[PDB]
Amino acid sequence: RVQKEGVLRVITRNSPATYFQDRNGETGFEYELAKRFAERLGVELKIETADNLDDLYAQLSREGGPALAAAGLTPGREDDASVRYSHTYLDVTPQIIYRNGQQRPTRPEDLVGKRIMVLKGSSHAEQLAELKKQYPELKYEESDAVEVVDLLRMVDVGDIDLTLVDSNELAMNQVYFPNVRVAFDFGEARGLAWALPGGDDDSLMNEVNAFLDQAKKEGLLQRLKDRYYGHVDVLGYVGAYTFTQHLQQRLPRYESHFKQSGKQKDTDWRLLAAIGYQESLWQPGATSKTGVRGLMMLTNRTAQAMGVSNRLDPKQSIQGGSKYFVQIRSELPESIKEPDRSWFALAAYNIGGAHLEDARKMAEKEGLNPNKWLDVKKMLPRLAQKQWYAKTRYGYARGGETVHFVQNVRRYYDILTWVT
Repeated sequence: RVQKEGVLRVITRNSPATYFQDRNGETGFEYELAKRFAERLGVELKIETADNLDDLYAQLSREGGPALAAAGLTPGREDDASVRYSHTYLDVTPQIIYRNGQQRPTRPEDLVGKRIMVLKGSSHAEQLAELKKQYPELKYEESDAVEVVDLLRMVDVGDIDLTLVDSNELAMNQVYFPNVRVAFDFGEARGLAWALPGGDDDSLMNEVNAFLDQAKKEGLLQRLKDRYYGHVDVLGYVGAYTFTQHLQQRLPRYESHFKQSGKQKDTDWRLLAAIGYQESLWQPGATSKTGVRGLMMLTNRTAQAMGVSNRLDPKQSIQGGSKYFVQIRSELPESIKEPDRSWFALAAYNIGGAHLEDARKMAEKEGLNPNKWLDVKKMLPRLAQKQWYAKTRYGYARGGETVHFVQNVRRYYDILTWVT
């Protein structure tokens, strides 16, 4: 149904480990992997999102359902003839997670008597079900309305005692949940794999395993792993002493560019400089595994849109990035007034106008003022909680990092203004 039709249907979940929207559009480990596969087949990729894992598999099991599921799945139900799995493309280990400073369980038996929650329909729920056969007084909860990020949050704040998640999910999310710790590894290391329908037409799964084998030997899987695991997102605030050191050493080299851009766009050059600092620490050669480059950290698409032929040129980067900011600011709803308007533009610069509008709609529904940054800033963190983001048009986003981004830039801006 793919080439003769031209379209590969892939079902996944909306989560930071698989598939989500950022300011540049669709992104995520599974998205990119599936995107590369689609290209290899020379067809168009179309992502479908399941509301939950039972739903994902149920769609995959339907006659005429999606071609495959790319969703951080573990091979399970080895008799469920309705579903077959590919070769593995990422090794993970399931881990019991607890809150730092609380009592650490060390053996499966220690899970008895604790509040545990896992995703409904997950292989981790099945691990607990199996364990419950050996220890019938084991109790655990499963939900369709939470994602792994929510489970880690619940441990972090103590709403639950424990959860059980794959090591890759912890690796990606650990920095955002300072209190959570691995209690112990629960199960042997296993490979993640794509799921395809049963179970007669071997054609697609031949393609899939050939693709995955090549992706490995060719290093794509490693580069995907590096890009999505270990990255910082938004640089943390550097503090007074480091900022002055760069004020001293770096800013004078680019100061004339910021001012000229400020003049041409009739905007405060120090706000432009503050963005540049948050993005690259004023390093015109800065690069990322995420595809951004240069002083203002532009994508190729945005660079091309802004008339930038060389993202590594400080003057072009500053001019293009500044034009992009002012354009975003100019395009905001007229009801948002300065100075809030500039703060919203900073938010959109980082998270994209789509997620920001979701946050404004959520603020309005909450009874808050969608034209006040102080109010909308309170909504952004909710975009990382499935109960809230599943209700939005564009779904999941690490909204709290956008809050940090804006706060950092405003602090640098304030300091630059003071040192004049």
